[PDB]
Amino acid sequence: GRLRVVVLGSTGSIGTQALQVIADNPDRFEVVGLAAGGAHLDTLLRQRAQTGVTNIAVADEHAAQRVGDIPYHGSDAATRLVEQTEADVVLNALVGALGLRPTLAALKTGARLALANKESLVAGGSLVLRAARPGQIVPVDSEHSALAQCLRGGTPDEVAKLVLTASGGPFRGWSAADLEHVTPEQAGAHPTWSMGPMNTLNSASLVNKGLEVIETHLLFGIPYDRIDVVVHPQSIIHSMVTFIDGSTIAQASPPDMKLPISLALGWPRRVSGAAAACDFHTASSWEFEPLDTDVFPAVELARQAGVAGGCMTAVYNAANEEAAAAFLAGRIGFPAIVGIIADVLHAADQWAVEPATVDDVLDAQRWARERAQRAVSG
Amino acid sequence: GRLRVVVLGSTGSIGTQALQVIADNPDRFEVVGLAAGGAHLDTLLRQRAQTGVTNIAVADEHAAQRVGDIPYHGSDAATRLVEQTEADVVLNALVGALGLRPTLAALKTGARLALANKESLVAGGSLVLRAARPGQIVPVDSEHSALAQCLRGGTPDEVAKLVLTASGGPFRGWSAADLEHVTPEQAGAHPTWSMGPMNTLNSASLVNKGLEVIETHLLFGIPYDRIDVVVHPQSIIHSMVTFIDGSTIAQASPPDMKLPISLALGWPRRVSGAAAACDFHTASSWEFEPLDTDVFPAVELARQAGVAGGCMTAVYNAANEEAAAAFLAGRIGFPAIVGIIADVLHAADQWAVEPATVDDVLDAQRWARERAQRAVSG
Ligand SMILES: NC(=O)C1=CN([C@@H]2O[C@H](COP(=O)(O)OP(=O)(O)OC[C@H]3O[C@@H](n4cnc5c(N)ncnc54)[C@H](OP(=O)(O)O)[C@@H]3O)[C@@H](O)[C@H]2O)C=CC1
Ligand SMILES: NC(=O)C1=CN([C@@H]2O[C@H](COP(=O)(O)OP(=O)(O)OC[C@H]3O[C@@H](n4cnc5c(N)ncnc54)[C@H](OP(=O)(O)O)[C@@H]3O)[C@@H](O)[C@H]2O)C=CC1
Ligand SMILES: CC(=O)N(O)CCCP(=O)(O)O
Ligand SMILES: CC(=O)N(O)CCCP(=O)(O)O
Ligand SMILES: [Mn+2]
Ligand SMILES: [Mn+2]
Repeated sequence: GRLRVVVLGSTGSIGTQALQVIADNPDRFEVVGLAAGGAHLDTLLRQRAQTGVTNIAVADEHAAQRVGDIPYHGSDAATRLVEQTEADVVLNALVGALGLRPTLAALKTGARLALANKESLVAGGSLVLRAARPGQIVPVDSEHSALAQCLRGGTPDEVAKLVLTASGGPFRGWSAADLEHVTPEQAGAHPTWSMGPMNTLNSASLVNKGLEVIETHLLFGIPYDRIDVVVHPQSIIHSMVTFIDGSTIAQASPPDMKLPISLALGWPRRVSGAAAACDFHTASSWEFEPLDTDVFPAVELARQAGVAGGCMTAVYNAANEEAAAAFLAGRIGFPAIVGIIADVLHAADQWAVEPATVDDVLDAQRWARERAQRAVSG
Repeated sequence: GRLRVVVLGSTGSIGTQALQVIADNPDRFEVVGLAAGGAHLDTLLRQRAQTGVTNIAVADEHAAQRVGDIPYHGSDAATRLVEQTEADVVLNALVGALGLRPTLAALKTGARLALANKESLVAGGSLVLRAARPGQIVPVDSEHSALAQCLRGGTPDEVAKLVLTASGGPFRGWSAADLEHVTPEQAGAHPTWSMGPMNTLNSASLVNKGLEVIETHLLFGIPYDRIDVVVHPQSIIHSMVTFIDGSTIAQASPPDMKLPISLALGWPRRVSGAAAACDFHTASSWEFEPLDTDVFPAVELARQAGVAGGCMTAVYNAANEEAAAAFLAGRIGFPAIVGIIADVLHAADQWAVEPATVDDVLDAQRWARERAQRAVSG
């Protein structure tokens, strides 16, 4: 049938690519809602006109005033758009932990949650898991989409290791001393993927990979000591599963988010011609190397937060959101992003308790941001 | 849950490795029959003692007399053993088209056929397919084991291409002029796999990969136009499947036939600890390059034979068996192996007809061998 899709974050990197997939596949998909922040009204107005969709949410009030005739506006506009729109799939391509309430609202409607917004799962943790039925959350994140495909390759007790690939970012091979002089311009240029600013920055600092290690544990229920990271500079292999017999199954394609987007929207069905395939008629090489954990401890820190569990993963992410914003603002140097995450985590023992309510997560995040902000100031 | 296994070709490369997998997994597998040619009686003696199996076929009558206590001897001994032994799995690791009657007898028993002996399927073609039920033939050949695993990644209508990897053999990158000087000793040394003499020679000439393209078509029912080959010198990726959305799924492991052997015996269940997994703690690379079909046309010749169909694939393989033997005997140069195959195939029009009975295949093989022998002697 023709699936009704709500696109949250429609004007961003993932959102724009998702609308193209939808526009190219009108027999399979239909847009029934759009949500954005209000920073790119030209784009949103174009989207309204091209899709015919008037069911729109805009977060910024001043932005919502300028356009007018907007059904949903303000801080919970995205969430209310989800609560009040009949849909089969909600694509959550918001950025940051602010995607948490839309995620919980999406899961309550019973629709499929095509999840690009990894932070909402990392922050919500068990709370999000408790809200979802088996297979209701379908990963858009390239590594997790790859893992889901590779896991068709055996039964649960046959899985030995999940192996996440990391590009290494623009600072692969750099020394700790080199990192001291990193600028936002340098951090904002990713070697293999074109993305929004936050995922781009997080990929450079390796916090993205740490978030993805937590995401893997949550989505697939595999222990942290069986989740590995390998640096693969081409970003063609998107991740791999190693089975108990010694076999590894890997998923590969030229880097293009339209592929995992299309798969998440029409899960479990594949979408013909979503993206280009690898060309095995032209010479190529796929390289692997260990992550330099001394220079890039963000993944080890994510493991520590994940093993502590409960609200600790929301702490990890919230400390990053504050510190990363501080770096972009020129308030701290690049190494201090992960420096501050570590300091906040080291003082966060009280948050190693399972959240009962959304308010427990929000409290954890509030504490974390305040702590990170104090570190930025002093 | 203890599976009864007959091992045909027990004393050879695959056979030996299979007996090791079985010895390591007594709770899963039991040997109930062995067949061999009679050329390695020391090995056969060891195997009889270690398995406690006296249900043994030996092709050479004088050899059977020398070892003693052999119930089946002669050229029909392997077939007889299969017809007269209760088994759950017949592992056919005979070499050459002489595995055909055992293959057919195995299928008639209803047992799973764990097929290493690709030549029996290549030669039998539709005759073998008619004798098999769906899922009855389970591949041992490493590429086809890999493809079977990767095909879990989608539904049949979602498959765009099956991609077979080829090591390129010892003469990877060599010119046509270089091939003229090849000795049997050079051809007998493979860069990535340790195997019996025939598969070793066939891998050097690229006839092995030709046979494997035909085997792929027959096993998986995928048209020749959707079966591709790429050269991968590491032999770590064992084959891949490209799906209609642009996703590729690949299976990889350090080269060790115990992995596909173990999976074939236990299909669909994986066998814990069968082989070592890829280690991503040390830097490495996986390389791909095209095959130069000007120098190595064996794969294109196999496709041509397969497309012609009927007994043409038996002709391709029989011409190879005869020409390969002539090369090993010093009667022809190395490039003449594939040269003779091409000459026989392009004159083989009378054999582009489906075999009604095994005798039709046997007649096609006789014709091809005689044709090849006249090419050698001329
Ligand atoms: N881009 C990629 O390739 C990948 C991204 N991801 C994840 O997907 C998510 C989206 O990333 P990406 O597309 O790069 O991000 P972008 O920055 O490109 O887009 C973010 C979107 O969210 C909207 N937005 C921002 N703030 C708010 C708010 N307060 N309320 C409602 N909407 C808001 C923006 O609207 P506007 O700008 O118009 O205000 C924009 O549409 C992230 O969680 C990211 O980590 C994961 C895998 C790869
Ligand atoms: N080796 C490998 O890794 C791979 C092999 N294959 C395929 O598997 C099959 C076996 O290959 P491999 O193990 O290398 O071959 P080998 O030459 O190592 O072994 C051949 C086996 O067949 C027996 N044999 C030979 N002639 C006869 C006969 N007339 N009657 C009965 N038995 C006979 C031999 O017995 P004896 O020597 O005691 O007389 C031996 O047990 C081949 O079809 C090959 O192409 C496929 C994938 C990889
Ligand atoms: C494409 C994707 O899903 N990402 O999260 C970006 C990955 C870039 P890196 O591997 O973290 O450098
Ligand atoms: C291991 C295996 O299954 N083979 O068939 C040998 C492959 C060697 P090549 O790729 O044909 O050179
Ligand atoms: Mn990712
Ligand atoms: Mn093979």
